[PDB]
Formats: sequence, C-alpha cells, structure tokens
Amino acid sequence: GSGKISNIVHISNLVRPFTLGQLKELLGRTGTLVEEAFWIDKIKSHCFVTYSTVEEAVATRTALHGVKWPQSNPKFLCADYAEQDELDYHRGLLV
Amino acid sequence: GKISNIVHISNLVRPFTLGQLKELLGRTGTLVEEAFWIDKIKSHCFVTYSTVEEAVATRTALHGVKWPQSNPKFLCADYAEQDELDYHRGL
Repeated sequence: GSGKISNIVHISNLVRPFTLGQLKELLGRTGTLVEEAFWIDKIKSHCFVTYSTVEEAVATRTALHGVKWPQSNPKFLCADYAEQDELDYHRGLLV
Repeated sequence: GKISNIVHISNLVRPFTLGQLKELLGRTGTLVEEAFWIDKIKSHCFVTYSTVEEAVATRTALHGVKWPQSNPKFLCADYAEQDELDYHRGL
C-alpha cells in the first residue's frame, strides 16, 4: 500500500456526523496543517490535508489509514498521498 | 477521486494468485492486460480498463469489499491518473 509520498494526505471513508473542529483536532495530532490549502467536500466524505512537512504527512497517513473515526463510523478510513494536481482539480483550479 | 480508466486497489493481503485477482477484476470489464501493474509483494495494484465506464463499475463494486475472504482488511479502491501508474512502473 504505497502511493507516491507527498505532503498531502487524502482521507476517504469519512461519515457524518462530525464537526470540522473535531476533524482538525485529529489531524493536528501528527503535524501542522497548512490551513490555506485544506479541502473537504460539502458532504464531508473525503478531504485533502496539506502538512507543513512531508514527514508530518507520512506520520499522519501512517496513523490514520485503517482506523475507525469517528468512533461510531462503520467504515475504516482510507488514507493515501495525493499530488497537487489532484487537490487543485477538486479546488476547481485545474480541469 | 477524479474519474479515470485506471482503478488503484490497496489493502490486498496474501494468499491469492494473479489468476484469482484477475478473475475478480474481469467481473466488471475488460482489462488492458499490458497496463496492469501490481507490486512484487502483492499489496496494491493499478488496473486499466478498456473504458472509463468499466473502471467506474469496478471501483464501485470493489471499494469496501473484503477480498479474498481471508483478508482481515477491506479494500480501498479509487481512481488514478496515468502518471501515478507510470511512477510505479518506473516511468
């Protein structure tokens, strides 16, 4: 299970309910988020989390892939690395 | 998440043959055989389909499935761009 390493972690299988503050608290345990790059979809099913270093992104992917969050989520999270092109497609910056 | 003709499947765990994995993958479309890539240790794979619609049928079918039956994990299936595949292939 090896996506190309980068400073962006793509987390899937998120299920409501949860607040953005709760998600951001989980994410900050393993590094420092770049707030200005952060992205989540309207329905809170997946997000792209840019970290201050690549090493923080690797710590976070490692910690979060295959965990259950929130506690009552029926799914386990899928966490992998993402390229800027993928993030920017979702931000509406690239076709 | 960007829709493509390449499905990336992770959380594979042995034992399984390539025959069994390919049979599974073929349930939902035609593979471009020469494009298929798996790691030497059989933990994740990129699967090119002959059309985009076949890749989407596959992603939908396999994301979150436990395969093989013995796998302690559930599969993660998502789309990939050609240059992700090319990175793993060498280029």
